[PDB]
Amino acid sequence: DQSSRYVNLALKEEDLIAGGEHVLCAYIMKPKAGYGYVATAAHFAAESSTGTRGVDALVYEVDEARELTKIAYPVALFDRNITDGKAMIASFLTLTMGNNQGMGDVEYAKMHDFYVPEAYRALFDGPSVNISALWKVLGRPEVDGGLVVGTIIKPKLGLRPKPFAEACHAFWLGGDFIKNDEPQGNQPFAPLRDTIALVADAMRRAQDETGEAKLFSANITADDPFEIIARGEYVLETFGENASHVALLVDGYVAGAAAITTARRRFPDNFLHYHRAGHGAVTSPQSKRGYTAFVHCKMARLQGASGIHTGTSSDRAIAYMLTQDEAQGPFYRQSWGGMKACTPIISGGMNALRMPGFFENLGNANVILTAGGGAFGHIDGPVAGARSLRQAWQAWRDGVPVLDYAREHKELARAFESFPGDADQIYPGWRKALGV
Amino acid sequence: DQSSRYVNLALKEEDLIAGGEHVLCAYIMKPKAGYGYVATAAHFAAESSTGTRGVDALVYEVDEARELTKIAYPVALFDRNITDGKAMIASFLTLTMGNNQGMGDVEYAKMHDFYVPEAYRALFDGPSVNISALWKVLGRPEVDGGLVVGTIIKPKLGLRPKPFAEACHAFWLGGDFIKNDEPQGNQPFAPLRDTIALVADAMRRAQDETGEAKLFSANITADDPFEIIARGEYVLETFGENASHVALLVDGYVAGAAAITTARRRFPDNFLHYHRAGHGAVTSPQSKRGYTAFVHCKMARLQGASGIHTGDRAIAYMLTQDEAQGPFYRQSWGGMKACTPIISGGMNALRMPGFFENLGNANVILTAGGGAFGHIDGPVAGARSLRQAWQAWRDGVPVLDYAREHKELARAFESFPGDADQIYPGWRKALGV
Repeated sequence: DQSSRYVNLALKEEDLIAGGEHVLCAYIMKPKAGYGYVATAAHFAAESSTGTRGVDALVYEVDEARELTKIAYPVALFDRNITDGKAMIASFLTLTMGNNQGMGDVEYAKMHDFYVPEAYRALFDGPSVNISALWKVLGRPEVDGGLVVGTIIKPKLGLRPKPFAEACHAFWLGGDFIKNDEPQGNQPFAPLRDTIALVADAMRRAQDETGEAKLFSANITADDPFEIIARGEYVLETFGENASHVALLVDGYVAGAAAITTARRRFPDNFLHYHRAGHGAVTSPQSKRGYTAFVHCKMARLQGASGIHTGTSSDRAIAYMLTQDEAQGPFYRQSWGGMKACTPIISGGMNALRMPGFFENLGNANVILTAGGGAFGHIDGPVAGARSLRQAWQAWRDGVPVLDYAREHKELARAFESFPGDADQIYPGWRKALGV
Repeated sequence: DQSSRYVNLALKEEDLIAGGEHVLCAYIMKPKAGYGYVATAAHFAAESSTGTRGVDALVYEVDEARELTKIAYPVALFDRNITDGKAMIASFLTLTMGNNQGMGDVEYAKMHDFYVPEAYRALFDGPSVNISALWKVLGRPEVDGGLVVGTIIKPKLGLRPKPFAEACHAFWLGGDFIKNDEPQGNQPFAPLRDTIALVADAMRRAQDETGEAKLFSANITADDPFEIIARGEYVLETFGENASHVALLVDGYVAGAAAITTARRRFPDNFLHYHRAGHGAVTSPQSKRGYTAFVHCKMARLQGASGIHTGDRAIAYMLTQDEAQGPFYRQSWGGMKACTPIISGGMNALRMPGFFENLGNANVILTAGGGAFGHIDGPVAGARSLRQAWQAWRDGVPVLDYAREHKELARAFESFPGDADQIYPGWRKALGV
């Protein structure tokens, strides 16, 4: 209702930016069969702002062909806490992704990128701690501390307390970090209270036997915030001297933003592990509505997640936007004005042999790896498998040729052979160089 | 995964229900090119469980032509609170709907219905209060109290505190209930503390002038539960003697399950208005992923929403009856309180009766736009005509008969002639003008 009121196509995006009084959002939107693009874009602006410039959201650019709509949102539109003045993602979502996901003259609309000015950005919580908290526990440097080797305990559900704690103890003989699988909590056959006490003990045992610090990411997701807090408090107290070796895992997608903020504000000294479960329905690229993975992860940083699962366009782009002070998104360049980084958590698996190639492309190895147990395949076993990943990181870090590092490191050496086919392709003459 | 382990097509749904130890879910699932249907469903149950009532989720019925997969989840799989032993929707979502959806051999999966046995249903919060709390305030019978007439203040945002409170006052001369628009909260040009104080006073005035009780639904949505609580406490406090007349609006979609549970458990005596802003991203019927609006609303009753925007008579029945039929499962609610449907749109006085006739009752909250705003005499007249059309239907009096004695209603025909033409042919001569 105001394809003149809600549309100002002569505005310079640079102007908007420089101004610092508007949140900008870029969408991939298509108007229903028949309706005008600009009119519909007008309709989406109005509908996402004022019912019926200044407090009005404006369409500043459109690309009919590209199904591209960019809208400026005055920062005065966003809600903030009566308690402390701070911003809230709930509001950001309502305004730029709310009832506008339900219109009638619009076929689909998906947010691809957003820009938040200094004034607004500064009102967000941001990460309290990141991987540097973990580096510290590991006895690593707080700047470029490198790779954290982890896993997920499997089966997903089924293990009793003792069996679960023994599987933890066993991976900790080779690796650094273990996280509960999504669903693990207080099932009647594996009570959280019992399980956690046993996991804490398994942590002590692997620490004494290994001479190395170990880490656990404990699922505290619940519907009730007070339930989240009681889980967190039970976990930290139980872990005792090992309380700083504990990360708090919250599935922020299924429990939502309030679950995330509960852990963030109540346990700001522990890494807040933001797990993404079933955010598939929206972020998935076959989906034309909602927002992208990029957008999701960028939001996570402002929310205060310490790390978030990001996966093995470009995730590299996600990684940069999450960790750098100045990053380029698909549409907007963003400054973070000193907000702490949010650590990428990568999953899947690459043997020790491919690992190096990943770090090269990324440019750092400052990530948490939560690898399928397959990436831990090795003729000598999974302890050796996890060790080889660490050895591959160490070679890469030191700038030492891998073939040479292997000669003095059994598990990396032995790994070459575990995947002789991979070596061939990658390092021809390894055998030569090894004896084998 | 294991096509022989997680598959038990000899299991009878009837036995499953009677046993009372399995959550059942029905999905519209398509496997990617080249994978066998049973195989894929088996992998889907596996990745959703341990990746009968062992601990493994079992596929008990398949229909590849209809893309139908039904899985039985032992109740032992579901997380429950260490604090009080109650169930959590967060666990229901993760298990039957989390990860398990960004798969490989599976192209799309949408949950269409679920069955909760008694033992598990009993561990959910459920609604604390529903429309019967509003009826009590309005001086209506607590059983079939009928229609609650409201609106949304517009514009969506922009109005200063005083202007906002007066717009409220104005509508309250004709209608019963007003809700904040989803995004209205503590914007710098209309601070929540100032706005709410003015609205509470507009409520006192409207009430003194009309001799009728008025209701307000205030947005308490936030990321921080402690901010949610603070908003709620400030609102109840400020409404003073009118605290019972406030509904707490929470967008459980943008803020999630924990925002809803915060309000449910901290203010169990006030109507929890569950706004779905944004759900349309998943539940819409273009998305072949997530779950339907039916499922969304069904969960909302278990979580404890007092009312939910429903925008069918099937969702309406599932939300309000003690026993309802869903697309695949018949559910008993065991005395768990009804969750009231909140209807919106352009329902004018003329369409009201047909709608009541279909639904079979008028026990809803209508947040009316242009059913009210669209009346020739303005919104107050619009509001009154909606109330008149309900009274006529309630009483068993024909609306033309009623419209003859009630000017608002009569003037509603002139306001919506297409509707009149098409619903009450002969209306013109009848109202004679």
